[PDB]
Amino acid sequence: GSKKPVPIIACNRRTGKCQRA
Amino acid sequence: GSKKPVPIIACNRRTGKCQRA
Repeated sequence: GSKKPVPIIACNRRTGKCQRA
Repeated sequence: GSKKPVPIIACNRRTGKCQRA
């Protein structure tokens, strides 16, 4: 999670964290 | 878009699609 290459975010199966694209 | 290995979904940067984990 640093820049916003896309509007819609996306989460992942780790510990509860998402990001852009 | 077939199996849900995780509750929180994630939208990829393509054309407006998401998935689980």
